[PDB]
Amino acid sequence: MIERFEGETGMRLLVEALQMNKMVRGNVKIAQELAKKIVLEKVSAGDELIQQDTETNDIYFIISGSLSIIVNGQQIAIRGPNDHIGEMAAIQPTQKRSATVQAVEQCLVAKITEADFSHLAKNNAELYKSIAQELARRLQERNKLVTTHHLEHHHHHH
Amino acid sequence: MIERFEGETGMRLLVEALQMNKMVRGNVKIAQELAKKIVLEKVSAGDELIQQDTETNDIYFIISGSLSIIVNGQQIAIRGPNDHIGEMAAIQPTQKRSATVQAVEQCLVAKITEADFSHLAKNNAELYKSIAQELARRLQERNKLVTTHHLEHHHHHH
Ligand SMILES: O=c1ccn([C@@H]2O[C@@H]3COP(=O)(O)O[C@H]3[C@H]2O)c(=O)[nH]1
Repeated sequence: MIERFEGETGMRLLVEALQMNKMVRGNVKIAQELAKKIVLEKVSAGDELIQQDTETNDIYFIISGSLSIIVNGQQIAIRGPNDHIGEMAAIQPTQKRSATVQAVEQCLVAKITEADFSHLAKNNAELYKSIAQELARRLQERNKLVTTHHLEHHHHHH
Repeated sequence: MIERFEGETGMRLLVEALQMNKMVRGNVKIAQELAKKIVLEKVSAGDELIQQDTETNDIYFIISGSLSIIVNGQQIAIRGPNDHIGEMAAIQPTQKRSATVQAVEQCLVAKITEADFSHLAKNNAELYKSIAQELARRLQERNKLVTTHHLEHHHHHH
């Protein structure tokens, strides 16, 4: 789908794409500035765009496809069109990637570096706000009960 | 407690407890302005500062004491001094309280209205960034609980 979004002719639909992103929420100003600063990447199915406990700090705006969020071997969510990933490392200068993010399928993403993002968010506070809202949602979702497994051990030494 | 932080005499100790807040991160200008627009309240052991599915939207900076965070009858966290509460209902303005907040002992909290907080934060990007950062930290701790395998061992030796 890249070719639709590439170049000056692609900009009309690149800006609208980024307007639909949950972190942008329709703001043309942020979308236009974001459009100037992102780089388009395709992601192969099964690719780990982000790996847990690595020290990348890029943010990805998901235009197309979907990705597994995996912590310590277990999937805890999936993220699809108009979602974002990598914001947690981008707003915390000393935190490693909290999760592996793996393409369930072929995806198209807009990548922005921490340096370009922090410079934009500096004077577009509402990006920090909209990130907070997303993190609030992830926090408020399906707490359920963490199971304790009970084991009885009969130990024999040789 | 409240005596220490009230009036001109108290302002030095009030600003100091405020600039120590997880949301203020040592910034003096923000602490000084916060102080100008908070009301100190004593919260008593047992008193529900905030009730789940209620529609208050004040933010509280915890200066002294600690409080239970409760979702549908059962606790999920404790917030101590330098924490805050009610920050989500000043980030999602159309949303009821997500949790009850019951004081575990006598507390001194600083209450600011949504109106005053929003006005302050609007020209002070860092408050929204600070909120995002603490929500990211809390989601990290949750990723860890949810994906940690919890095991209860009973060992018999022969
Ligand atoms: O409950 C959730 C839902 C989504 N995520 C994402 O995993 C990403 C991993 O890298 P990061 O730490 O820079 O950013 C993270 C988030 O975007 C998560 O960690 N937990």
